[PDB]
This record gives sequence, C-alpha cells and structure tokens, in this order.
Amino acid sequence: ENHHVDYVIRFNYGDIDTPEAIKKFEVLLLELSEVGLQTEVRQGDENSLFVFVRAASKKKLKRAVYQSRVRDWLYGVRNTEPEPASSAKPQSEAERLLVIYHLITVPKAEGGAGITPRHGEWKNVDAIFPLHDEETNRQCMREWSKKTFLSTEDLDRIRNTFGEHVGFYFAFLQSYFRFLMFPAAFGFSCWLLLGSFSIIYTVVNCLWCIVFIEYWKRQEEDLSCRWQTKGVSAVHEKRAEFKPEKEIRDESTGEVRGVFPATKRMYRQLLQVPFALLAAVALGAIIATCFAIEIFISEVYNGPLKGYLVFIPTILVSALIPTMSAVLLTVATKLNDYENYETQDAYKVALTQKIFVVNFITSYLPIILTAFVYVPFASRIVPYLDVFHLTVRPFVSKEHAIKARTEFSINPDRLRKQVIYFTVTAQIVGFALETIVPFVKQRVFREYKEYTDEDEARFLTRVRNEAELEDYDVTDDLREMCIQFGYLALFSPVWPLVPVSFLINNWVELRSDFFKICVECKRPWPQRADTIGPWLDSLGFLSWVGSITSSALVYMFSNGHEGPNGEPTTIRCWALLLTIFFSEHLYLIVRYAVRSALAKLEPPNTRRERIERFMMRKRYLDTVLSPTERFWMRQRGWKESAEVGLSLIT
Amino acid sequence: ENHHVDYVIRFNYGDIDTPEAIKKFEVLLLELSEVGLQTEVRQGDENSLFVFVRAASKKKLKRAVYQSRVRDWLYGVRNTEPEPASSAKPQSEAERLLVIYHLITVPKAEGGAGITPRHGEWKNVDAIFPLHDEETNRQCMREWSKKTFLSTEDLDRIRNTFGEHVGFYFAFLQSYFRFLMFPAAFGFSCWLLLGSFSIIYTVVNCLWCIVFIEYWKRQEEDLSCRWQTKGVSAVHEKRAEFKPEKEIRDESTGEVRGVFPATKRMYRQLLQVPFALLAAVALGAIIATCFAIEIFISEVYNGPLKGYLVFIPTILVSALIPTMSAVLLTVATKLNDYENYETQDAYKVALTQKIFVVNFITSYLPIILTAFVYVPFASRIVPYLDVFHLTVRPFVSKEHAIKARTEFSINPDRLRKQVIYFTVTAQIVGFALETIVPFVKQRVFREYKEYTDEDEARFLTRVRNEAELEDYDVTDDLREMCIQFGYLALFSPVWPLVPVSFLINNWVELRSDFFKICVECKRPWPQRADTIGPWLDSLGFLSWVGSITSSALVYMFSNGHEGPNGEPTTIRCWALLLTIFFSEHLYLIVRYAVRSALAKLEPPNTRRERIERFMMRKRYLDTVLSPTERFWMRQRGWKESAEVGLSLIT
Ligand SMILES: [Ca+2]
Ligand SMILES: [Ca+2]
Ligand SMILES: [Ca+2]
Ligand SMILES: [Ca+2]
Repeated sequence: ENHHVDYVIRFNYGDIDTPEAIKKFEVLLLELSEVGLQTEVRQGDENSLFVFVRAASKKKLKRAVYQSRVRDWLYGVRNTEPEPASSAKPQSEAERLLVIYHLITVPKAEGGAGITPRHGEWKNVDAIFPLHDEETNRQCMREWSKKTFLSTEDLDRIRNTFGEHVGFYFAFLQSYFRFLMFPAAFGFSCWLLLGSFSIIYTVVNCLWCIVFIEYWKRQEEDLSCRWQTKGVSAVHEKRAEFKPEKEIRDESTGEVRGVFPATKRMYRQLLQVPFALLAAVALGAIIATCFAIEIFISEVYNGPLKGYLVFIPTILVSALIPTMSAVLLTVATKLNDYENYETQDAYKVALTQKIFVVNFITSYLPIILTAFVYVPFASRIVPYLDVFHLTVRPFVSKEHAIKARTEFSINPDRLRKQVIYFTVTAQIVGFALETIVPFVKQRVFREYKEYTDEDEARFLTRVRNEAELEDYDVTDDLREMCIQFGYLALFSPVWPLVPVSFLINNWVELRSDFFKICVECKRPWPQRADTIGPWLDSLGFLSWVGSITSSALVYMFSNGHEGPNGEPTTIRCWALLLTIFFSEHLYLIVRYAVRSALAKLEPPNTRRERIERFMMRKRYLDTVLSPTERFWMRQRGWKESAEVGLSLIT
Repeated sequence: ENHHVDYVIRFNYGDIDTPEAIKKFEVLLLELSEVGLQTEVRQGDENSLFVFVRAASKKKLKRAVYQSRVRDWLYGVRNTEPEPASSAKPQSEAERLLVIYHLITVPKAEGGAGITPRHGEWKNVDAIFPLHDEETNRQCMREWSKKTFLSTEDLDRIRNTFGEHVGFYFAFLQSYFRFLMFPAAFGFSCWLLLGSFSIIYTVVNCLWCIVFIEYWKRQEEDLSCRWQTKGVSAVHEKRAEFKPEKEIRDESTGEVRGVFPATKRMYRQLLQVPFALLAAVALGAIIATCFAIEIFISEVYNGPLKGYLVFIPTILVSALIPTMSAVLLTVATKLNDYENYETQDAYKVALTQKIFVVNFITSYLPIILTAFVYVPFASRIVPYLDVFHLTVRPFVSKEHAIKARTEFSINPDRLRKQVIYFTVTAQIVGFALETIVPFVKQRVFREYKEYTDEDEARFLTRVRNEAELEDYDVTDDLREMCIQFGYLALFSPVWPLVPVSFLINNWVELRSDFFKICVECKRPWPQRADTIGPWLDSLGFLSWVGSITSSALVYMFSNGHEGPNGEPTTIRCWALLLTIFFSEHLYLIVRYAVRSALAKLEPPNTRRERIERFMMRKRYLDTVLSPTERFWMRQRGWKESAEVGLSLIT
C-alpha cells in the first residue's frame, strides 16, 4: 500500500539554478546509494523532486539493524546482548524506520549519508519523512474511540508505529487522564457540598499533584526500561550546526569528537536570565496594560457602545501576545544557537526551557492579575485608570468619554469567570483551532490546487498530499498538557470543577491528538525518548507554585468569592505570609515523604533490567574469563586448637 | 610485627558453663577451618579466649580475593573485568582484611562462616577485630601533623588501611576544612569592617554553603569511582537479625533470599513521626525549662549566692539531656528493630536518621530559644517566671527568695555569648572529652589492671590491650562535623568569626581523629562506602534551614546586637515573613542553578568509569558475539535516477 517506501526525501530545486541543482542531486543519490539504500525519483511538486528511499537489500537492512542494536548495547541503552546479524529483523516498523533515518542522516564518518535537511551542504533537501500506514491508523482510531482507557498493548502499538517520543506523550496523557478521575470526583463533591476556596479541596488537590508527579517519574523509569530506551541520551543524535573549538580523537572509539568547553557554554547560558526578564517585562506589560484597559472599559466607563468597546482589549491581547511571543521566540532561538549544544535533544530541551517562561507568563499572568491585584487592590487603582479614557476616545466624543463614570465596585464574578474561561472555553476553542481549522485549511488548500505513471498516479498523488501536511512536534502537545496541569495546580480552589473539565477534555485529547498526528501531519520519524523531558520539571515547579497560590487564595477568599472586595484592609499580611510559609513547607515535606516512599518500590521492568545487567555480566564471566611462624606452629589443625581451648576453659 | 594475624576473635566463656562453652568453641573453630582460615588460640582475658585468624593458604587467599572481585564486578560495583585468580593479590591491606572479614562473617550459604558476634548462635563471640599497624600509624601521624593539607596519596593511605568509610570521612573533613578558608577569611573581614548581622556576610555564607554541599556531592561521586565503591550498596552485607516473611529462590542466583514486603516496612516506618514528636516534646521541654530557670536565676533573681545558683541550670541540662537522649536512643533502636532492614547499612542509616532529630534539637534549640524567644519576647515572659523562685527556694530563705527582683532588661550579650560558647568553648571542651579523657581513662584502667609463651608475651599483652580499646564509629565524627556545619549555616551572622574557629578546629580535628582511631580505638575492619551517607542530606537540610534563620536574624538585628530589646514591637511580622520568603527562595533558586551547573561538569574518574563500562562491553562483543515492485524497477542504480532527475529539473 505504501509501495515498500521507507522515506521520501523532498529535493527543492526552484530557488537554485539547473547545473547546481543537478550536481547536488547527483551527490544526494550517490550518498544514498553508497549507504546501502535504493532510490526512485518522481516529480514531487512543481519545484521539487521526490526521492523515494528503501533498504536496497534485506541483508543490508539486517546488518544495519544489528549495528544499531550493537551501538545501543555498547552504550548501555540495552543490557541483553544483541542477537546475531542473521536474526536481525526489525522488531517493529519504528525500528526499521529509525535505522533507515539514521542511515540517511548521521554523518559520513558515523557510517551514514550526511544528509542534513536545511543545512549547509543540504539546503535543497527540504524534508525527510516516512509514509503513514492509513489502514493501521484508521483501525486504531475506530478502536480506541470506543474505549475508556487505552491498553498497554495500544500504547505499545503507538510506540511501535511512531516511536518512543510520541509513545511517551500518549502514555503520559493516559496516566494523567487516569489520575484525573480522583480530582474530578473529589472536586465535583466539593463543588456540590462545600463550594469554592475549600481548605479540604486545596489540601487534597496539592496531595494529588504530588502523588501524580512522583508516580509519573516512577512510571517513566519503568516505561523506558520496558521500551529499551533507558539511558538513550548516550546515543543522542548530534546536530550538524554544532561548532566545535578543537577536534580530539578519543582512544576508545577511533574517531574525532569535536570538543567544546562546558564552562564556556555556561558563560553563554548566563544570558538566559536577561532573556527571561526581558520576556517577563514585555509580556507582562502587554498583559497588564490590556487588563487595565479591560477593567476601565468594562467597569469604570459608562458611556455608549459598551460591547464594541469591551471587545477592544481582548482583540489587542489576541493580536499582541502572539506577535510579542514570536519576537521572543526569535530571540530565544538566537540565544539557543549562541549556546552551542552538540546534540539535537539538548538544543530542543534548552529551547523548550527558554519558551516555558513565555508559556507561564501568557498562560497564568491574567488569572494572577485578577486574583492578587484586582481583588485586593483596584479600589485604590481605578482612580489611576482615568488616563485610559483615550482608548474609548476615537469612537465617542470627548464629553461622552468623560461623563461615563460610576462607583467602581469590583465584580465578584470576575475571577471565577476567568478561571472558567481558561479551563473550559479555552479548552473547547483550542480543540477547534488545533484539530478542526488545520484540517479544513488543508482540505481547502488541496481542492484549490487540485481544481485550479498511470498505475502509480494515486500513490504519487497521496504522497504529494502527505508532503503538504504539518510537521508534528510532540513538544506542543506536552506543553498544552503541562499548562493545563498548571491551571489545575494553581487555580483549582477558585472553581472545583476544573478537574472534571480536564478529565473530559483529556479523554477527548488522546483521540483528537492521535487523529491530528495520523491525518493532519506528516508521519514523524520514530524518534526515541526515555522521558517527556523538561516538562516533568515544569510540572514539579507548577505544583510547587500551586501550593503557594492555592493557599494564598484559600486565605484571601475565606469569607466567600468576594474576599477582600477591592480593599486590602481585610488581608492581614502576616497571616497571608504565614499561611503561605506553612502550606509550602507542608507541601515540600509531604513531597519528600512521597518521593522517598516511591523510591522504595522498584517497578518490574526496572528490576528486570538490573537483573539482566547482572545476568549479562555473568554470561561474559562464564564464556570468557573462565618468630612469627613459631606462633602459628603451635596448633596444627582445628582440633588441637579445640583441645587448647578446652584446657583454658576448664 | 603483627605476627601475620588478620583478625582476633574474642570468645567469652565467663557467662556460660564449661560444656556448652567447649561445644560452641569447637563449632567456631570448625567453621573457621572449613572456610579456609588458620587458627591459633591463646588466653585473651580471664573470661575470654583469643582466636587468632589467618588465611590458611596463599592460594586460598588469592581465590577468596578473586571471588570477592568477581562478585563486585558482577553486581556492577566495578567495570573492569576481574583479573584471573592466579594474579589475585590483595592490592592493599584493607582489601585482604575485608575479604577475610567477609569469610568470617557472611552466612554459610553465602560462602563463609556464619559467625555473627552477639547474635543467636554466637553470643559468646564478643568481637572480631584486626590489629593496628603501629609503625604505619605513627609515621602517618608524625607526617601530616606537620602539613597544612593531606595529599590525595595521604587520603588513599587512610583508605588502604582503614577502608573507604573512614576514608570518606577523612576526605570530607579535608574538603570541608579547605572550603572553610573562604568563609574564615570573609568572616574575619566582615567582623573587622562590618560587624555582625551583615547582609553581605549572610548572603556570602549561604552561597558558600550551597557551593560546598554541591561540590562535595560531585566529589563523592568522583571519589567513589576512584576507590571502586560506586554502587557498593548492591553488595551491602545483610544483617543476621533480619526476619523474612517468606523465602523465595530467585533464578539468577541459585539461592533463597528471604523477602519482606516494602509496604509493610513503610507502614511500620510511619511510627517515625510520633517518635520525632516525642523526642521534640521531651528534649524541648527539658531545654526550655532549664533556659527559663537560667534566665530567672541570672537576670530576675537578685538574692545572695548568685554564682552557686546560676550553675544550677547548666548542671541540670548536662545531667538531663544525656539521660533523655539515652532513653530516646533506646526507643529509636527498638523502632529500628521493628522496621526490618535486611541490610546492615540500611539499619545504620535509619538509626542515624532517627537520632538526627535528637541531635538537631539538643544542638540548636538553645541558640534558637535565645535568638527568637528571649530577644523578641522575655519582657513579656519574665512576669511568668516568678514561679521558678522555688529552684532557689532550698538554698535561701523564703523572704530572701522573694525580695531578689529588679527591672528585667534583657542582656544584649546573651546571644553572642551563647554562639561563642557553642562555636569555640564547646569545640575545645569536646576536643578534650573526645581525645584526652578517653586516652587517660584507658591508661588508668590499664595500669590499674596491670599493677594490682615467653617470646610472644609482648605481642599477646599488646593484643590484650588493643582488645580493651573503644569500638570506633565514624558516624560519630560525621555527626560532629555536620552539627558544626549546622552552627555555621544557622547562626554565623551573630558572630562572623565562627568559620575561623571552625577552620582551626577542623585542621586539629583531622589529626586528633586520626590519633583517636590509631591509639584509643580498635582498628575498624575495612568497611566500604561510596558516600558519607545520610549526613549529606543532613547538610543540605541544615543549609536550607540556615537560609531561613540567618535572614530572620539579619532582619531582627538590623539596628545592632540589641535588635528588639525584649519587646516584639519593633518587629513587623510581615516584613520578617517577607524577608524569610525571599531569602529562602533566592536560596533555592541559587542552589538549583549551582547544582545544574555542576551536573554539566563530569569529573575525571566518573567519565573514566563510564568509558570503562563501554570498553568492557566492547571487549565482550569482540571476544564472544563476534505493482509495488514495478515502482522500484524503473531506475536501476543511482545514475538512472540522476538522469531522471536531470530531465525533470530541465
Ligand atoms: Ca486540545
Ligand atoms: Ca494537543
Ligand atoms: Ca572534636
Ligand atoms: Ca571528631
């Protein structure tokens, strides 16, 4: 059905001249041939060729699979000895696709073709992608669209098709959804019986966050052992953009390495603090200014055309936060390039960590402003917001803009409504923008280009359609789930139905993300992983911060949703600070206890890998490696000493 | 000089009858013979026999050394393949002593004699100890009593004589002493230029604590790799008191294990929280009551005989804290037995962790009471201390006991004097009680018993003298150094010469502890370790708590040593809490940054062990282990595809 194709290499010739294009193309085909791959060339687009790649021989494929397994075993990623090359069948499509992707991409010295798409020698090579298995995808979709949980076999199927990175994301999402049943039930019970800002709800929520994060750390270790990816960072793919200072030739492996000093990288990484403060200043200024405009227009201004003016600040936010975030992403990418980052995974993790500052600010600063600035203050702030009258100055006359005032009186529904928005309406709108609109845009761009050799015209047209799809990044889905967890950890006391909303959304999220991968995206090459990465630390940080924000909220809103109704008078700053101190430190103590208790419970795959390391070393040992003297002359054997002892005893 | 003796086994017959003593002694000698050891029996004391133990054959010793190395390698403690048994010489005296100690003590099923001193089958066996190498000890003492730092070779000598546990203690002490030069110089500079309660001193002190602890974690990893003890917990010696529930026979090693459920142990370990609260209540009650008596007698009471009454509370503390601590140690030992603890190291670590609560309370609660109870309060507390007049009631008449009052006026030198005591006078008195008085007591008890065969009478008399010496526990010295670090981390802003005192004391402490080990204690058997153990976590906790206490002190005593002179009026509780919040979280952020920066700097022995694991697996691999088809039929080799691409581009 896929015509035995492993990868499609898109070669762009449109932006270059014919002689250089022909020379580069011949070089590409020669490298593919010399690395043991079979090529077929077809017209991809009007400006690109499709190089269809396949293992040229079953023997060569078995040899490459065996060498990949041997490299994994040598670097300790697996403990079982690699089976001989005659029995080296790819145990899944993900393994064959990974071996062939490495053959195409790893440098010539490392034993492959050095095709680095969108890099120096290969800027014409635009994309290297495998083909979707449409029947398997549709079977999986229809099968687990009718179940509650995905089986371990279902997760293994995802891993065997899309690799362990996508597999880890779906395993984490399934575990998060399963753990969300407890907070969903408990928060519905609290919303029914206690209402919001309940001490018992906040305590149980913090405890649940602790338990889920520690459980997932343990489960990640277990799953990376079960998928044979534990310690996979030892064989992380280098990135071709890495600029080494000197070239050193280690003696263990007869190769030059290209060293770069770690301390110099740390000096360059000092710039992350200024980047973070820049992003905080810019994004917080935009968000707080739009919040002040929103407050003025919606609650201070009392002139004509109030809806058409209250839609102003939401528009400005929706236009300016994406733009400022794109600028900050450009700055973060330039800083990530300045830091050198030998490996692609290190580069990706560092960029994700820089972007997490922007994510935190844009996701949580609105609710933080409403909760800890608008509610306690803003009876003392709205006198300073008369200056924002000019935002309504263009649409209404100067006198009507001035005579539009009333007692400010803070809205006690503002915070609950903002939390309900971010945890329900944002979820629905994000589902729409994430699955529906890209799908419709793809179908529209297809029928636009489709409206205005005979035996492979269908396969080739569907390959040309797959070539237009989006490039799936599992980091985006992990980011979304971690930001959602942050909402739960930080602001769930405001509205205890947040975990119910997240439970429903995450059940739908598994299926809709799988659909997006299978239908709206090119099939990702089966990248490996032994963890969700920096997102685990992000979740730990969010839960820590939530222990502070939730306790602050429970203190401030003890008297109800109004709490300090605009005035900071009722808030005793020492009692708020003491609440925060004891809550955060009870959090840290309970987290330490839970982590230490879970460290005493070794999971089965982890114990099996430890025992297997022992057994491998035992096999190795079994196959290879196969005056003063007058003091001791007094009592010959153990019996003479026994009689001397008897004589001394009696 | 030691007559080739490896171990001396002290067999006590005094508390049993002659037939049972003879039977037990014959069983002991038979086990020693059957495990390959040569025995010689002499009269140890009037109530004990000395069994002198030696490897019966150089071949048997080489075989036992080879088997020990093979076990270490199989469990991953070392990565280099064990050399053959014909080249299996003990590379140090510590290795031979460890192999022979294991031969004597590990159970019969594990391949040794099952002699467990002071246990069921062996309650008569009182002690198993090696003999000191007096010439080597005296050479080391005289050699590094004349140097500033001990060389890496000196530390290796300590490890090669006394094992890696003692070696880790001395390495930690040397590193701590070396790092103390920075705080000593900086604190002397601050005491000269700024005085006490300086913000810059407190900041620099917290930063130094962070850096030293993270550096020592890194150095512990490096040193355990250099001493081939990394991961030594995989071969931790089991403890004979362990009560298994079921007996399971794992298939990897053909042996029964004796499983006990970890969750049941965790249930039993829940009792540690009640023990900790009990110890806190009892010790804090004693300490606070004696502090109130001290305050009343010294500053409220103004009658006759004031010195003979002010010595009352110090006496009561010195008598009651040791007694209450012995009771709490009995309770902690019973709780440690209730928890089952398969291995001896786990038992020891758990008992040390239970005792650390008592250590923290008794070491720091006096200064904490003075700093955060006596200074802010105690103008509002001394009205409640008239009830303590009865403590002076026995020595003075009732009227003289009543008419002994004056304005309370808190002493502004109390806190500085208490800190100076705990950091200088306690150090000197502890040096005395630790080295001088045990030495003199030993010499006195010797000449008492020495006052009121001909060729080995000197060796035998010195073995009988060594048999009386104390049993060295390196945990005591680690406890002392960690409590000292706690004083530095918690209360150094009060008096910035604390690190100078600790620098001098720790230089003397290296030499005096080595002297105590070599002269006042039996030679410890060469127990292994890859860390100082729970004391690293204790240091981290103490530095964390110090970030809170030091910032609180700097806030409270901004106006000088008087600070809040008895009244809590000048202390703004929100400003104190905000100071604590920002100080502790700046601490945690800086600690995270320093830990992450140090994780990027792999030390040489660590990198060497990783590369050696790779090389060992490479040696193992080198010795053993040696319709759709019409799509691909269009272009045969890389050249036909090249011409198809050329025509398509044209
Ligand atoms: Ca979504
Ligand atoms: Ca998603
Ligand atoms: Ca000492
Ligand atoms: Ca000592």
